[PDB]
Amino acid sequence: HWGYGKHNGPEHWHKDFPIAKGERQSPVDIDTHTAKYDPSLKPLSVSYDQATSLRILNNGHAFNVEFDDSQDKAVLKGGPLDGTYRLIQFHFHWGSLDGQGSEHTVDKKKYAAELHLVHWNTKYGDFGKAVQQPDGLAVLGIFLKVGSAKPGLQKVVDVLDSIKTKGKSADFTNFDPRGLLPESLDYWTYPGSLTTPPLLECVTWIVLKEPISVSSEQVLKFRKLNFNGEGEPEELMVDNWRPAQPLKNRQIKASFK
Ligand SMILES: NS(=O)(=O)/N=C1\NCc2ccccc2N1
Ligand SMILES: [Zn+2]
Repeated sequence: HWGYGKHNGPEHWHKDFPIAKGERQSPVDIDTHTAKYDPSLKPLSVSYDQATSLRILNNGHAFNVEFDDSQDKAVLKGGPLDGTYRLIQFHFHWGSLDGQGSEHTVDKKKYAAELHLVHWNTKYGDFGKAVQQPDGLAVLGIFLKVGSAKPGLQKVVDVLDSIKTKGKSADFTNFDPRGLLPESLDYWTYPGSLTTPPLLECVTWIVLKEPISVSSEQVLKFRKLNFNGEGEPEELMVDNWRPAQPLKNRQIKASFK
């Protein structure tokens, strides 16, 4: 099955998922000089005050923090979006070394990690129906650089020891995702895809310009997770990122001058 190794990684995915070579694949390099300010773009509305986290899961590719998405509890609106998108989960991609790990790049620069907050368009009723639609999903992407610790990340870091291997999960209620955001909501946006199989072309990407800083100790704990299941040979969960894909017939828009 698919993964991030030499024998099952991003260069192999197209054999099972031919859309891997499609017209709106993600991630992409964000060329900051070619991206154009769009004054028609609205401010992003990130409404996470009533978010209800459920659980954290090691799925063998990353770890996901899952949320209750049965009502409009944590939603994303505005910006390039029409209507309302409900938060279903977040996860990260990260590297084996601080100089790599992000999926999007900015003028070819790679960050140490990238946070993805995944949301689905409520007009389609459920996530499964949303991923059959060209405007089904909105993913808020946030870069991580290594510097001072991010206090709102520490609760995530301190539970990772309990989900070391694939298939393990733990209760993760009462987590506030507002603690993962930077100060500014300035962003770039473009139409793209899921960055993991099945690579579906359903996503409005919203990538924040301002990174968050996390400490070396925080990102080191990410790197102690395992891709494998319990009792199997240990393979550290590192370098779980897809590289930038061809931009093709797309334009990246900026919310800021
Ligand atoms: N890295 S990503 O673009 O959020 N990719 C994702 N997100 C959410 C998801 C749910 C189910 C199956 C695959 C994926 N892939
Ligand atoms: Zn992701």
